[PDB]
Amino acid sequence: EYMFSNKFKARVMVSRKAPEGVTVNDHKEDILKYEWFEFILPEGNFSATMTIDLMNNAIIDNYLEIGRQNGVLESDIGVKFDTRNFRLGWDPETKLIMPGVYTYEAFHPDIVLLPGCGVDFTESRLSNLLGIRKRHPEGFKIMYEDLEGGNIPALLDVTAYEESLKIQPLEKDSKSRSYNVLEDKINTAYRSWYLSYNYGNPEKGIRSWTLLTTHVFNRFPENQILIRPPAPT
Amino acid sequence: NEYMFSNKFKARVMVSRKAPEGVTVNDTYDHKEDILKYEWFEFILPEGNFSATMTIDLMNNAIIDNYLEIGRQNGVLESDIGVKFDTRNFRLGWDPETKLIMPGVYTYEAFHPDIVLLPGCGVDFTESRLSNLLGIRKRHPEGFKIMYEDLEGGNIPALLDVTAYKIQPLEKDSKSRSYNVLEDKINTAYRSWYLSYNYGNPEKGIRSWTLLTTSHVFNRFPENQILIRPPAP
Amino acid sequence: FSNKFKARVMVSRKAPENDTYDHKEDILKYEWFEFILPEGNFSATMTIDLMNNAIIDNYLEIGRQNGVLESDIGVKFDTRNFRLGWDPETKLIMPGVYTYEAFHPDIVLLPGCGVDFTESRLSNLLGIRKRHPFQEGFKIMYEDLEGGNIPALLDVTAYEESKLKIQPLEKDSKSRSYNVLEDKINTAYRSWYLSYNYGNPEKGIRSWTLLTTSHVFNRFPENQILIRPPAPT
Amino acid sequence: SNKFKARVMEDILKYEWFEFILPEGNFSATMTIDLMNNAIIDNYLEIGRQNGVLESDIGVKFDTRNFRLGWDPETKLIMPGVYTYEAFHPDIVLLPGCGVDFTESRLSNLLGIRKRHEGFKIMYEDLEGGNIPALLDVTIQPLEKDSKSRSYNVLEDKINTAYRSWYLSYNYGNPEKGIRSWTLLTTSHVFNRFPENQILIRPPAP
Amino acid sequence: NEYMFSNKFKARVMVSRKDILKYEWFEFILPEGNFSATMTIDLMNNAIIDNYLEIGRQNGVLESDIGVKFDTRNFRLGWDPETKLIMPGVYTYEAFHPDIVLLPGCGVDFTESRLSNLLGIRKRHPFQEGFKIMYEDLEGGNIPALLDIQPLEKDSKSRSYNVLEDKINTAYRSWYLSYNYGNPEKGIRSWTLLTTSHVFNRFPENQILIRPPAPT
Ligand SMILES: [Zn+2]
Repeated sequence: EYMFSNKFKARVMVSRKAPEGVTVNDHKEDILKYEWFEFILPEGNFSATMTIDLMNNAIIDNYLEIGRQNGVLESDIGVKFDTRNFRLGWDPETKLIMPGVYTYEAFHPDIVLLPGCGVDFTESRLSNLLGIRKRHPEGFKIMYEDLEGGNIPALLDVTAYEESLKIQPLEKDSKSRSYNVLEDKINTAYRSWYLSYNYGNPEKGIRSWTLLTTHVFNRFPENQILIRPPAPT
Repeated sequence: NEYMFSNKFKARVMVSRKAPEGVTVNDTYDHKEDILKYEWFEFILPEGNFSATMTIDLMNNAIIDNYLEIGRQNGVLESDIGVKFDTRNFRLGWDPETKLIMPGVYTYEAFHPDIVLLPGCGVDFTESRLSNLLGIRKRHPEGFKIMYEDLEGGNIPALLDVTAYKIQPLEKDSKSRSYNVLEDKINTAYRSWYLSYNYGNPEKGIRSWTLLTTSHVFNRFPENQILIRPPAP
Repeated sequence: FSNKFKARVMVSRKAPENDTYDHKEDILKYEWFEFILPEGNFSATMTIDLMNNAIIDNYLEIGRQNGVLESDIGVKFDTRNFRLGWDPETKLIMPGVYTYEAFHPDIVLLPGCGVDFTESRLSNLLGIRKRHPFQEGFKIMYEDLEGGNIPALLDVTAYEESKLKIQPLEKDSKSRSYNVLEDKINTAYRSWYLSYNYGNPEKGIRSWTLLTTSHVFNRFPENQILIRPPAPT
Repeated sequence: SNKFKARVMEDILKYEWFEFILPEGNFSATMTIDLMNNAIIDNYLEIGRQNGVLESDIGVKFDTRNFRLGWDPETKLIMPGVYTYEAFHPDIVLLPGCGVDFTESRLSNLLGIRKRHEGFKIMYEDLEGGNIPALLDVTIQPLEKDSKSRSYNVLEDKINTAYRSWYLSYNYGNPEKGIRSWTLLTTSHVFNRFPENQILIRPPAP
Repeated sequence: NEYMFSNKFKARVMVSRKDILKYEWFEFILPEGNFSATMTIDLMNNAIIDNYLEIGRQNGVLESDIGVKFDTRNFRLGWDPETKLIMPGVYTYEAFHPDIVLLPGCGVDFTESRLSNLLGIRKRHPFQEGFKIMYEDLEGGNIPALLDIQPLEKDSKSRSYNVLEDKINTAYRSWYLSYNYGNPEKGIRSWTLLTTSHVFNRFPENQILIRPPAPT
């Protein structure tokens, strides 16, 4: 009867420590622990942008009670709801985002994930408001492993290319938050459902079983991944 | 009657605030011993078809006009008004460790019309249709009075003293108006219907018998974060 | 001609028939005219600008050349709720200016003036109607708006430097008389909206009228009564 | 096809009729008015300007203002010195010898100007009583020229202007002898080449 | 069919520049979604440029020789019948109707595409089973050159505007100009119909390649 309506579940990072014996040296922390939680939003009829802001606020509210106090970093959040088309300013030769910033235009609500994380909309109605549905329907869980081909490309170090030409990716933000650039030095550890749906394998990736359909809310103004998503105009 | 005035509501507010009829009041007399007297009134708004924001403005202006007539001349402070209609989701920027609103100000975004109350106060919508315009209805319908004791778990958290960030709450606004911080110095005496509905006990709080649905003279306290003019949707 | 209204306005201000003469004995004459607006399908707020322009066009044609002042216009259509900002103890508009928010189209009148909507459809567009079809004809005169006197504004420059000199403002910036009366709280201006809402509910203008839903246009930007009415939204 | 026909042009004055063509599309009233003025000016820049006609004798303009708004009954002029820049209804402004013809056009029905009936031709002689009052030189005499020395076409008596407008003759002309007897008012920078001329300024948008 | 990309089109652009120039057809695919005409035009231009950044650019083709641009402006608005140039010096920045701008050797094909309906460009006759719009079909739709009495031959960043002989018109042709100003019974108007409908601004100084204006 009188239960909660705007709700979803997700798997986030809870702990980030060293091996049981290791002690801080002169990395950061190697052992990572993840756990499922149920996130509850305040009731009401919200738009997609307002729902996305509240969903991100629930993820960060979890990070502030169990995690920040257990060693996890802001660069390890691992679940974010966005609206951008990453890799928009992508260059085929340098394989980096040349403008140095992801295009700040709203295209379609999105799910950005880090390794070991995911979301589950089996008992939720927010997937429909976000226009992300199951193509053929029991169970709706989108994990990091299901988003093959949807890796977010790394941004160019524009401060560096303008020191001469040195093309290199940007490894940290203004406040020294890791952008999670990988060994290939072209891609980022973040994966997004929108990139895997449009740029992944059309008959084997996330598109084969999903369907695209029709300030406290900006705690990381410097981080290009955690920035507040743009609103549709 | 065709002259019923239509836009009206009843509420209980503070009338007096007089130190006990006694002997002395040194510079070390606890003003928690101040005797507080309350009374019921019927408030009438001008006739017209107003939006929810304009209705909230006129409902708040009716509360203040009563304070200017009776309470102001009987020792009641502007920090003891006791009935305010808002649209914000207080405790948005709340931190589970410090237990304070870290931005120092409540998030100035409109979510849903809200009723904020101080101890001894309340509103009554038994003979009024303004609650339907405010999207606050009875779940199981004879009588609709929402009092301070009915908003358990909806206490508004205290704001962080950002000019001194130490980790203490702000206890006065810029014009030296008491924010009504309590013992433990994390929460405030103000309770809100929206908080008790969403963050209170689901089966014992205000949510069990009220329902959330869809529906400068107006800024006399620009300095005070509690009595500030509500944001517009 | 579709849009047209009738109104009684002042036509002459002259002595009965030395700087010792008191101009409270000036002979004042009023006359009925029919004011016609350009044709079209206008909004209420655009209609109000045209109806006031018709009043001024008559003042420039006869009244101005016959000794009447801009303080004696006597018919103005507004949208404000005057006496918002009224204080129950000082009985003045403490902000020193009337609230510039549109509430409902209003009729403001001076002694001896009035408006007649017997052969006019503008009263329906302005949301002002007769409550019963007992007698044909629709005329609202200054004598019917008892209890709808517009309170006077506070002399803020005297109240602010006193620190208390709580006295009404008796003239505007360009030295236009606000027509303040004895007791120095109220004004000779009356409004239908104030008498409708704040007058006697069973004997005032409410008993036979009904409220329903709805720079040449700013020739007196300094005068708080003749200022261009605010637009909705 | 969105088209219409109109008549357009130191001492002698020539006049000639033409057919003006608009680019195809479904446009609003403001964009339609801008295209029709550009079609008039485009005709002046080819046949006319090179033949001794001045920018003070264009003769056809589509506006939205209510000229004579700031009119004073004593001076018989527009005291603000500028016409009120508010949109009231799309209008047709004409000079002597000019006119517009909507006999094959559907653009008048979009501008809310229809015949109560045929054929629909509106000439300067049909707008009797719709003369635009002259502005006031603010320094009691009418302003005779614009900032760039463009004649406002002031007439004798120094109160009225040679420009006539359909809206003024419809609302302030004779109700049973003017343009109102057979027309009806209904509901609906390349486009600003004369910023100084109060008559030729880009019409305001609703 | 179910997983087929919906927002796609085919076009012929420049691939090699070494002068003899070579062109080839490609199929451009847009991200899925229901986008407006304004937002779709930005994605179609990004697909053309993304192809230039891959095939081309490495082979000597210039940003002057891009050759497929989707616009919304009415070029030749500020055109003068005597000087035959755009006297304001810039094309009018008002949105009229989505448009196709082409250079010699280029073209677009909407035979297997639903984007022509969203761009308000339809076939006037179901007689035709294909819908290809080439540079040779836009006769009379040359975009006039800008003034400064001489035409502007390069952009602000030294990009050739591709001004031609006679120094009045440009090598760029547009469907909207050929539709409204070309031969009514011989140009593109005879078999097409006009109907109702930063990474997106990589050439801010180029008047031809500037981001198209948005309606209203
Ligand atoms: Zn009755």
